Amino acid sequence: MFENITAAPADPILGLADLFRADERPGKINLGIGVYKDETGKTPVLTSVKKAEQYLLENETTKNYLGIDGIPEFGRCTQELLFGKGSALINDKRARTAQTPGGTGALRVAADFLAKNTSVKRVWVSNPSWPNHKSVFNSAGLEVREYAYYDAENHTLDFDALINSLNEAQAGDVVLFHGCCHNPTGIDPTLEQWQTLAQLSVEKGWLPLFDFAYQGFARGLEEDAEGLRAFAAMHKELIVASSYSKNFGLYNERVGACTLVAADSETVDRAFSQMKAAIRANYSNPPAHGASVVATILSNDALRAIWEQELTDMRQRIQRMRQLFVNTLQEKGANRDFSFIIKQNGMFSFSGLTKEQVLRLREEFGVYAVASGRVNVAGMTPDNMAPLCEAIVAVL
Amino acid sequence: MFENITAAPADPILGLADLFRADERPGKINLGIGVYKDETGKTPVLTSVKKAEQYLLENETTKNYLGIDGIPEFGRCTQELLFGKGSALINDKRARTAQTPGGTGALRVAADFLAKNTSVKRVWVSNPSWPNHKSVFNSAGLEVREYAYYDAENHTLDFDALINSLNEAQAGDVVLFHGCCHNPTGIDPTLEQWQTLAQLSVEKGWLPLFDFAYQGFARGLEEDAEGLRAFAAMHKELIVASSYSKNFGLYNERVGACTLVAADSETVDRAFSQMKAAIRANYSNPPAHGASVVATILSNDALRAIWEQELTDMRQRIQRMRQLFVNTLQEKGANRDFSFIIKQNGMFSFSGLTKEQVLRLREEFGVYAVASGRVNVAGMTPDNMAPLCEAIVAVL
Ligand SMILES: CCC[C@H](NCc1c(COP(=O)(O)O)cnc(C)c1O)C(=O)O
Ligand SMILES: CCC[C@H](NCc1c(COP(=O)(O)O)cnc(C)c1O)C(=O)O
Repeated sequence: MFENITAAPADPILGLADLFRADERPGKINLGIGVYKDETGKTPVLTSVKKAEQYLLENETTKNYLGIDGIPEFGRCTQELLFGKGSALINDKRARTAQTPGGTGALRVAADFLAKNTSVKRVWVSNPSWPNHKSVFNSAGLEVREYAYYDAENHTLDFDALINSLNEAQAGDVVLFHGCCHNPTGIDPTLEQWQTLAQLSVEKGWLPLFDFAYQGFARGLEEDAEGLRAFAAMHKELIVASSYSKNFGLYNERVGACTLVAADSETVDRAFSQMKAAIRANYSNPPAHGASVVATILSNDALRAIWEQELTDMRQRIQRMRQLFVNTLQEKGANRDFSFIIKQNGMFSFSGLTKEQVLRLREEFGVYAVASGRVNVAGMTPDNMAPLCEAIVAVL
Repeated sequence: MFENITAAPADPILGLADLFRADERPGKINLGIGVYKDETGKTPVLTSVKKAEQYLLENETTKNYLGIDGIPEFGRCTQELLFGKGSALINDKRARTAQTPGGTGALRVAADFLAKNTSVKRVWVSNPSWPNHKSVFNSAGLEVREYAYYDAENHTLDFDALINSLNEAQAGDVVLFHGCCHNPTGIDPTLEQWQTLAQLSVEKGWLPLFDFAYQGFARGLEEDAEGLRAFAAMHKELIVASSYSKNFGLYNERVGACTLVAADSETVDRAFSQMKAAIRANYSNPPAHGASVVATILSNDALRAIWEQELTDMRQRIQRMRQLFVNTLQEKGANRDFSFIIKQNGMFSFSGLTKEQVLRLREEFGVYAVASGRVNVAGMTPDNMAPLCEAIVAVL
């Protein structure tokens, strides 16, 4: 049965980790995958997380199954993070949340749901976007169309092209939006642009699907949800796949959520019952650990206070790093002007390097970035900033 | 988009938990879902598990991503559990293991793999079987055909009918076998019958797919793998989905594995690369916690020793319970002879009760069993044995 199976091509993002660890050389630098690193070049487990885990070790009495949708407190907490405490979506019981194996699992359950209970056939994903978006949607049978986004020349959000591209989307089509920290550009729409997109979306009859994997890394928890909230004020239906991998440093525990919003409770309940059907045919129920950590931290005033501070520390370090990056690039003799880097949000930055430059950076200098020229700014430390910038300049 | 979505029907197994918790009444008894209970009617977290978790709390330095296939030691350990330490499958590097979100996630990744890289169109599942088998396979596009298994009259394994049913399976079709503790009958093939099935399978060109969710609950770790090992000695290719939910009491942590076996390393590697492609399009990488617990316990002599004892304790309690069940049934005045219960293996027993009897048991007596008449023997305690048997007798 397997004699003709052809070897699959490696993921541009994940296949990178393989090559890196296989690569010898002490000075090799890894600016690939979106994982946060502190001043020392480590990706530690948050203190708030260590505290919640101890609480669980001593207070957990059973590992009995969690129920299709997961931990309730967990769901209640993400809806408030996404929509705000007062929010009418919460008060009118228009939203349901299912705990999932990461933001990726949230996208998949959403895709499986849409493909089998809805008349959706195509999903619109930005150009450029996280490579794994198309793979997830394609796996459920949906087709992926692309819309313009980034203006490579000015390094801006080409809104006209965005609008003009989306004008080809039909009523009933899904349009995937990045909540904040657009991967891999780092460029996000303003509140004005977000409201405009909201209006357009309501007139054209598109189903908004927000991917929120970096809430907290641009401006703040509440600020980063401004766009989504603008959409939720106008739409009767929307789906949101959120992740707690980055803002909680819970990468390998797979903590995410798939929130479904409908015109009313009665409707959302019927729709959600089908979503739970898609989950049962996939993994049954979700992994408790990482999600219990998130809920215990969010449900406790002291623990949440410590967490929120840890998060702003991460955000601010990233911001110090991209600033240092630009200066050191100019200082080291880079000919091109990379000031636009300071204008981007999140863990990355679209360096604007060519595929060949990225290849030489790796082969010749052990510096690892994604073929698209995306580099993890959060992987830069004051100690690797110099050799890194020298490698880059010797390739421009 | 969601105004026409029809409410999905509840899972016969999981929808049962809902009704039970919603049901008031103190004396309500739950013999539905396959979760182990101790003498006190609790489903505690194993001591070996509590110890491994502490070890992790103090020794874990990061939550950085785990890699598509998960923890390596984990994979090495399950292959030895499944195939034995000396095993040629291990020595010749013919097998690859991917860590998955439970045994259910293992079945799904296997189905997604088969549907997209193989020419399989139909999967053969026993009659009766775990309800969720068809749902998983159907979700990937495969079709499910059923083969005869249980002889309701004699309460035996109708081997002739099994053979005769499978004679309609074509070369290239998948045949799903339960490693041990057949859900829900509890009847398993002998070693002779397992070897016969192995021969037949090789001549007809079927792809064996073993579901192993109860290794350790019939006779023992090694004994329960006798059938699979008989198949692995003869087949060049097979897939096995195993679970650590029951034997490790890790239900809500979602710990399972999908092991792929091919004619040689080179082949298995190419096939596995596609399996990793299916995983990436689903949840990316698996949840670390439950799997790190399994690996830490299996990698440590003392911890494993304690675990193995805990497992035999569970197995033996279940065996004391089904014996008490039969006696108390006869003692309480049951007309039918339920001695066949003592002949079954695992956590369940096919009571042989009718759909109506099961319904009256619940509605009238608060006793919860599956509509098929399957009852969780591991949910019986010396304290609920009396009222339980009285309810049953008043319904025969
Ligand atoms: C594995 C890739 C990690 C990272 N992208 C992770 C990621 C996810 C889902 O991640 P998770 O399932 O871990 O919650 C969703 N959405 C975006 C836009 C992402 O960038 C990157 O390299 O950009
Ligand atoms: C949720 C149902 C639990 C139990 N069946 C769980 C179960 C599984 C997968 O379980 P897990 O994903 O938790 O590893 C696989 N295979 C069989 C034959 C099972 O009975 C029952 O009620 O029979």
